[PDB]
Amino acid sequence: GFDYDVVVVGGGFAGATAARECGLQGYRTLLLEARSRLGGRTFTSRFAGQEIEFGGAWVHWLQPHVWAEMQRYGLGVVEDPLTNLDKTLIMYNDGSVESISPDEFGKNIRIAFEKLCHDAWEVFPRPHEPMFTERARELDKSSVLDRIKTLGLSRLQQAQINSYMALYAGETTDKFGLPGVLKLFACGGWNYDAFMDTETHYRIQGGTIGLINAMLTDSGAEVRMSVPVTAVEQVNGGVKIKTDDDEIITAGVVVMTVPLNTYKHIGFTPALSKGKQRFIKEGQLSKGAKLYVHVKQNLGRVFAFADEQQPLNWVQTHDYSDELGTILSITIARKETIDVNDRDAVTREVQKMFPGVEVLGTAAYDWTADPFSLGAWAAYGVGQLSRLKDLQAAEGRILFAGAETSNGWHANIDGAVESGLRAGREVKQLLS
Ligand SMILES: Cc1cc2nc3c(=O)[nH]c(=O)nc-3n(C[C@H](O)[C@H](O)[C@H](O)COP(=O)(O)OP(=O)(O)OC[C@H]3O[C@@H](n4cnc5c(N)ncnc54)[C@H](O)[C@@H]3O)c2cc1C
Repeated sequence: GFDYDVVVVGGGFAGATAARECGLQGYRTLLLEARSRLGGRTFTSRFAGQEIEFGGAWVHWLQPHVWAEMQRYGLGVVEDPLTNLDKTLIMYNDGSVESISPDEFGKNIRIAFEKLCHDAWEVFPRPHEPMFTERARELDKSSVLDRIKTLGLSRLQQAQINSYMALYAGETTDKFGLPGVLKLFACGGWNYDAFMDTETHYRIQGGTIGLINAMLTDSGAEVRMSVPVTAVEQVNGGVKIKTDDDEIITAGVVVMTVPLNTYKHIGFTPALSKGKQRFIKEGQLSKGAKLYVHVKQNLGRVFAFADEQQPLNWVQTHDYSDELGTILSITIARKETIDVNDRDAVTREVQKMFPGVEVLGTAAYDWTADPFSLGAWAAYGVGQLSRLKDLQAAEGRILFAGAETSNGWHANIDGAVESGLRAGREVKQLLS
C-alpha cells in the first residue's frame, strides 16, 4: 500500500550504498537528494582550467569498504605523486611565518604525531569497536589539546601538530575529542607511514561521482534531485516523508543519510529518542571550508601549516608553471576565521603568507554555510564517541546512516560506505 518499499534520504556515499543494497534485494527503492547534484560532501569541479576537488576525493586500500566497492566496479587508483617540496612553512598564532627545510619539517611533524598517538596500539586493539577498552572510555573525557600539553613538544612541533589537529577537528583542539583521533590512526594499521599514505595520495579512477553513479545505476532505484525532505512521520507500518513542496511520499522504511548538523531542519513525529536528540542538537565539530587560489607568480611546490587561530591552516601546491602561475589548494579549519567567498579577505591572507603575490582568481566551497552540510568532515567533540550508539540506533522504521554513524573511518568516504552496508542490512531485517 506504500509508494515505495524503502526511501533513502541523501545522495552521498552513505545514501548511494544503502540504495544499492536495497535495490539488489528487489525492493522498490527511492532516493531523494536535496541538491541538484549527487556526491554530497564529495564534489569535483573545475578552476583555472584544471580539475579541483571541493570535498572528499582521496581513498586507500587500508579502508575496507570503499576498496571492496572499487573492486566490485573495477575502478583503480589515480596517484597524486608525493613530490619533493621547495618550501614548507609554519604560521604561528602570533602571525609570524617561518620557512623550514622540508626535511626538518617532516621529521618534526612525525615526532609530534607519534608521541600523540603513542598508546593507540593498546587503547584501540579493535579500531572498528572503539569502546572495546576501558582506557578508550576514560580517554573520551579528554581533548586533543589535553594530550598535546603533556607531550613536551618544541614550539615548531606543537604548532605543527596543533594545526594538523585543528584541521581534523575543523575547530580548535580544546574542543576535539581525543579517542576519535587515536581510533582513526588505529584504522591505518597503528602506523604513521601507513596512515599518512591514506590522506592525499590516491583518488578514484573516474572520480567519486563515477563510483556513486555506478552504485545508483546498479541499484535500479528511482532518483530525484532538488527534492529536500523537511519532515518524517511514523505511520502505521511505514513512514510518511514530506518534501519542501508539501507533497507526501509513503514507504515501509526510510533511511536517513543526511549530515548530522542538518537534522535540526527536519521535523520528526513522533520525536526521536532523547539520546538521538542530543546528537541532533550538539552536532559534529568541523566548521571547515575549502578554497583554491590562483596566483600570477610561480611558487613551485610549497606546503604550509597555520595554527588554529589563523585562517589558512593547510596550504599545498595544486599546480604550478610559469604560464599558469600557481594554483594553491587550501583547507580552512574554522568558518569564523575567514569568509572563503569574500575575495578581499582571501587575498590579504594569501599575501600575508606569501608576500608579494597578486591573486588572479579564487574558487571556494563553504561547507559550513551550505544548508545541506552545515559543516565539513565528521569530527567528534569531547565525550561524543562513547554515546555513538545513540546516533546509530534505529528509531522504529527510520534507519540512520552516514559517515558520522560509522565505526571505522568516520572522517572518510569509507565510513559513509560502511554505514550504507549496515543500513541495507537493517532494511533487510525490517522487510524480511
Ligand atoms: C573539504 C572536505 C574534504 C574531504 N576530503 C576527504 C578525503 O580526502 N578522503 C576521504 O575518505 N573523505 C574525505 N571527506 C569526507 C567525505 O566527504 C565524507 O565523509 C563522506 O562524503 C560522507 O558521506 P555521507 O553520505 O555520509 O554524507 P554526504 O556526502 O554529505 O551525503 C548526505 C546527502 O544528503 C543531502 N541532504 C542533506 N539534507 C537533506 C534533506 N533535508 N533532504 C534530502 N537530502 C538532504 C545532502 O545534500 C547530501 O547530498 C572530506 C570532507 C570535506 C568537507
